[PDB]
Amino acid sequence: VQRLFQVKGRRVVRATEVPVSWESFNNGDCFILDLGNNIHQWCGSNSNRYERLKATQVSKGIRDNERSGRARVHVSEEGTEPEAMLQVLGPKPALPAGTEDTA
Repeated sequence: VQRLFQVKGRRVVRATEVPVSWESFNNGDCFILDLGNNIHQWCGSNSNRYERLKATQVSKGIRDNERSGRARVHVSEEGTEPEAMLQVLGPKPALPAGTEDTA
């Protein structure tokens, strides 16, 4: 499996599937790169607490509800991306700031 979710919001946080590419990322939200047996929860330096919380819920939700607990969740952030993420997405470009969330 190879899926990528954008976890964005303030008033209401939503997790939505986006193209599996670094071009979907930004430094203002959280992202979940689902690789099947491994799930990568990445949060931008400017992400908010609501997004980080929802990112944990979605990552653990995939792990427990979709994989029956047979997956490992890896938490990272800007600068600490694991090579497993880079092996799938390629080298990381400079990321845009991200769009302000709806308050």
